[PDB]
Amino acid sequence: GPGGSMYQLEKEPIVGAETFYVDGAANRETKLGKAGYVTNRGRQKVVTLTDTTNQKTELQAIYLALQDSGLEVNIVTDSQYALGIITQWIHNWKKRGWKTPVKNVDLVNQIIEQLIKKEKVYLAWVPAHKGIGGNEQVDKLVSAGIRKV
Ligand SMILES: O=C(Sc1nnc(/C=C/c2ccccc2)o1)c1ccc([N+](=O)[O-])s1
Ligand SMILES: [Mn+2]
Ligand SMILES: [Mn+2]
Ligand SMILES: [Zn+2]
Ligand SMILES: [Zn+2]
Ligand SMILES: [Zn+2]
Repeated sequence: GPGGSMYQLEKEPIVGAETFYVDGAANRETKLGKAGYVTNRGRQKVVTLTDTTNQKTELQAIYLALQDSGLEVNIVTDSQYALGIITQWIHNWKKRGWKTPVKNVDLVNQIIEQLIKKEKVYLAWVPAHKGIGGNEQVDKLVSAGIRKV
């Protein structure tokens, strides 16, 4: 939010703003993964990761979307975990009686650091699904060589 402040996440998509369909995939046997995005302005990025989990790769993809976007961004994720953990970090901003998540604290903090630098962010969850659209596109990119699609 404007100034280095809480500001809640947006209730609906930011009209006009670029949309990042994010995704991560990891294989538990090897802890290898990929995180990345595709956008409706034709951008795309995929990064490979090691020592990672499916939850970490989903957060990493959101981090990449925030690093690579302007002041207003729509992010569509299929990780309800990623949505929930970020959302309550914001909803419970500061406040004693809030207590820190035990896992992925480092990388959620990095996401919070990015989020604070934005004007407006909309984060939405969709179920993973089949088709030709954005979530399916990025799903294929990060799943290649990580898990059977
Ligand atoms: O990454 C995954 S499996 C993975 N990794 N973290 C999670 C889930 C976190 C979570 C939290 C609450 C409810 C459900 C899930 O699930 C994808 C499967 C299909 C994908 N796809 O079409 O993109 S992504
Ligand atoms: Mn996913
Ligand atoms: Mn996927
Ligand atoms: Zn390693
Ligand atoms: Zn603006
Ligand atoms: Zn940092």
